[PDB]
Amino acid sequence: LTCDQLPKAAINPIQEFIDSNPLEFEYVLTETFECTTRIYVQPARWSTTKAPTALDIKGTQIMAYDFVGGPENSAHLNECHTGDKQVWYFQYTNLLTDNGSSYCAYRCNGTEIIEYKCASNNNGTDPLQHQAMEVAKTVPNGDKIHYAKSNCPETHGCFAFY
Amino acid sequence: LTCDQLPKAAINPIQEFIDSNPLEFEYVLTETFECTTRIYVQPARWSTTKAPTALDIKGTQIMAYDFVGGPENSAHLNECHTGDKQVWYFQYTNLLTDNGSSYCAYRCNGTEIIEYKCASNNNGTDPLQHQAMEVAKTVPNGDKIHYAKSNCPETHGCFAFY
Ligand SMILES: *[C@@H]1O[C@H](CO)[C@@H](O)[C@H](O)[C@H]1NC(C)=O
Ligand SMILES: *[C@@H]1O[C@H](CO)[C@@H](O)[C@H](O)[C@H]1NC(C)=O
Ligand SMILES: *[C@@H]1O[C@H](CO)[C@@H](O)[C@H](O)[C@H]1NC(C)=O
Ligand SMILES: *[C@@H]1O[C@H](CO)[C@@H](O)[C@H](O)[C@H]1NC(C)=O
Repeated sequence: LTCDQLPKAAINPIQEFIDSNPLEFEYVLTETFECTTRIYVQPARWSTTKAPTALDIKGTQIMAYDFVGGPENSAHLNECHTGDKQVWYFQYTNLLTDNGSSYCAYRCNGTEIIEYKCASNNNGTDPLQHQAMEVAKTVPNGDKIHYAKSNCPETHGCFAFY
Repeated sequence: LTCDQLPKAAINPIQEFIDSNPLEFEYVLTETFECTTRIYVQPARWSTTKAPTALDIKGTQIMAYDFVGGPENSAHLNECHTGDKQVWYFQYTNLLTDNGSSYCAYRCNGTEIIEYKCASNNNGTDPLQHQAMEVAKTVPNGDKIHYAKSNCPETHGCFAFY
């Protein structure tokens, strides 16, 4: 299996992601998105693209990306500080169940995987999530995929932020 | 007029704030919240307080505070990186109108004002906002209140983030 052959699941309407806030990552590829909270935001009233935004929040640092849909269930992210583009797909989504929400998303460079973000608001207890992670591990460079919350900073009275 | 005598307006249900996302600050007191976007977030499913969260996002930096209601329309914020407490009130709110949302919130130390955050998603065009700002300027230390967007960094394809 190669990264280009992973499932490209249908992307739920944006409100279903927003209603899942806040999410935390369970599995990631690089160190960048360890101990990270994901927040989805509807488009600004003054946005001329009317693109929603994904926020990756790690302590007091934040990366933001406006995004739009592209072909074959792609999400085309525009990183807000640089204008750099990223093309993402969803391996699966399972939003707004009786046990909350989960999904796994990935970024390829051809046959190899270069980033992975499995998110949930149920502490990784959706059986689909571990299952999907094990499949993503089988594509080239998937060996880097690892648990995202092994050594996170202590909290100071909040639950999704530190 | 002193800070303790400013109106303490009723705080709208949290969903009305979340539905107003994203907001930007129009007027602030210190430099800290210049060029800042505000995002409200519902409580995490795993939060034991079930407190919602306010996010103050300035470029790639973020401050987060879980908050709960207190007496006399207070909001009691817990800054998520330190556990430091802040007590806030709303001068007014005007959420989810045909011209969008605005509010002005403030933080006193006794008779003086020590922080001010007027937010909107309509670029400060609610007449109540400039009006409220002019009242807040009249309390001790209100002279520091100023326009929040005079010299913000250039954007790179997004609208509420840079
Ligand atoms: C994939 O990797 C190649 C080789 O480093 C690079 O030239 C290309 O820009 C990468 N693809 C994308 C979409 O950035
Ligand atoms: C979340 O899951 C991990 C095990 O994967 C565990 O260490 C942790 O205690 C769990 N948190 C809660 C609140 O149950
Ligand atoms: C208000 O200022 C006084 C004097 O500096 C200080 O002792 C006090 O802690 C401040 N109030 C709050 C609520 O922090
Ligand atoms: C927002 O308001 C300021 C004037 O206070 C103005 O400089 C700016 O052009 C306005 N933005 C838009 C998009 O109209």
